[PDB]
This record gives sequence, structure tokens and C-alpha cells, in this order.
Amino acid sequence: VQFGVMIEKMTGKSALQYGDYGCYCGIGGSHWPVDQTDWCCHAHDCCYGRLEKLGCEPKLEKYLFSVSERGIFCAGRTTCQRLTCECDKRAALCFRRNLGTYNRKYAHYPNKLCTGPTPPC
Ligand SMILES: Cc1c(C(=O)C(N)=O)c2c(OCC(=O)O)cccc2n1Cc1ccccc1C(F)(F)F
Ligand SMILES: [Ca+2]
Ligand SMILES: [Cl-]
Ligand SMILES: [Cl-]
Ligand SMILES: [Cl-]
Ligand SMILES: [Cl-]
Ligand SMILES: [Cl-]
Ligand code: NA
Repeated sequence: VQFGVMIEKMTGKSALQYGDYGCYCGIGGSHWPVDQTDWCCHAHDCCYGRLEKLGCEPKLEKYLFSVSERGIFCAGRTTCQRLTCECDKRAALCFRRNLGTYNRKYAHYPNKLCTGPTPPC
């Protein structure tokens, strides 16, 4: 809900249009990212991994945020909530920054088409 809301506010698209994009947007991921938007998702997965290693549960954490002219402001009772917001913010900004190359053909991309090596974090 929260990340999805952040995606919608920052990109003008439905959350669903990122949730299953390329080889990395959506649960898990493998092989080489298809484009810059997909790289945002690779980085976001790495970000969540770092949070998991710190003892957080970023897949489950609920946080608070606002969007003004100054940008995305993150908040939350716990440090783990705020960290999760920071990973999400970076991803949502990355999506916005790459709207110019977003390609509808990579939404709901068949995972069978993901080829090549898996880049490290
Ligand atoms: C873009 C994205 C994700 C990523 O950024 C990613 N790197 O995989 C993502 C996600 O990533 C965490 C993971 O890969 O384990 C899990 C579920 C939905 C996700 N979505 C889509 C999403 C996000 C919030 C609310 C709804 C949706 C959905 F799936 F409906 F589109
Ligand atoms: Ca992923
Ligand atoms: Cl690329
Ligand atoms: Cl990151
Ligand atoms: Cl707001
Ligand atoms: Cl910002
Ligand atoms: Cl397009
Ligand atoms: Na703390």
C-alpha cells in the first residue's frame, strides 16, 4: 500500500505498472535488468537485503510519508520503518527520473525472457 502510494504520487502511473516490470520489479529477480527502470528495482531489492541484515523486515514494515515541493519526507516510530521508507523513496525517485525510457512492453514481462548474468549489489 505505502510503496504503491509512493509510486503513484511520484510517477503518475498506477502502482501495478511497476509491480511486475522487467526482471527485477516485483518479488525476487534474476538475470540482467532490462532497462534503467528495472535497475531501480535491482537496487531496491539490494536495499531491502541490507535492511534485512540490520534486523528489519522491510517487506512488512509500515511507515509514514508526505510529498511536498521539497520532496519526499519519511517518518515512522521505528528506525526500521524509516529505513524502509528511505529504500522506497530512492526507488520511487529512480522511477520518476527514468520515466523517459519506461516502456509498456516491459510491464508483465515473461520471466523466461530474463537472460544473462545476475549483477551483484
Ligand atoms: C515496484 C515493486 C517492487 C519493487 O520495487 C522491487 N524491486 O521488486 C516490489 C516488491 O519488491 C520486494 C521484493 O522484490 O521482494 C514486492 C512487491 C511489490 C513490488 N512492487 C510493486 C508494488 C509495490 C507496492 C504496492 C503494489 C505493487 C504491485 F505489486 F501491486 F504492483
Ligand atoms: Ca524484485
Ligand atoms: Cl539500462
Ligand atoms: Cl538503494
Ligand atoms: Cl502527502
Ligand atoms: Cl525527495
Ligand atoms: Cl511505452
Ligand atoms: Na534505533
